Amino acid sequence: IVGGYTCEENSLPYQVSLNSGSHFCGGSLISEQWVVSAAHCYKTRIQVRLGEHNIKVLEGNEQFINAVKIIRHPKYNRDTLDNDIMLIKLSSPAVINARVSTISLPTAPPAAGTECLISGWGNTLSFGADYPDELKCLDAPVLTQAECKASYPGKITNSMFCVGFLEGGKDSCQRDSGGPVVCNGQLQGVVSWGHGCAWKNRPGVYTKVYNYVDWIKDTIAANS
Ligand SMILES: [Ca+2]
Repeated sequence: IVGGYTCEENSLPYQVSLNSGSHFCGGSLISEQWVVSAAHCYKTRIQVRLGEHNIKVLEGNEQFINAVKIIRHPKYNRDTLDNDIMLIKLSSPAVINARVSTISLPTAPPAAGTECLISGWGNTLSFGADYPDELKCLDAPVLTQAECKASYPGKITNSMFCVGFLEGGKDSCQRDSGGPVVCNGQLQGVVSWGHGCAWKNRPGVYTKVYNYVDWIKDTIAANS
């Protein structure tokens, strides 16, 4: 997250860290045993870390659980990042408490102008790299599809939407990938991609979770 602020400890119970030796992507807990993330965050072996704030220090509220099954969307396109969404089943159900809980699925697509909360342990700089130990937060509005397409001519598909500021300065970034975009208490998006980070006229592009509600429900029911 570039230009954001440090979130209050455990204030985003649904935020998870995907770890493969080190943190590499974010995710969202939507059920005791299921996490939503980005398909480009796929890896053969993944440990899901819940209840985290400072990813380098043991705080006492963490829950480390290995993934038993990783399901990328059938139509995921590695080249265009179309349908960039993935489901992760935990080997065991997470213990739900005050610092670890789930986020709801959207009941309608994101509306332009809506303020959302994006979070992660991703890069905090537009140039160079500075990965934070503590979870970062950013409040940003959903942009119109018009503005989104204008920023990325011929690269925006039906599964994508933009959130951020055209003036730049505030945006998600590398390793925030797979993380949540929550608006009005619902998971509206998944951090997917963008050109640079917080650059002018290059807002973040996110996967529209609403388009996959049925797929998520069916896939989970068939693998639980
Ligand atoms: Ca920790």
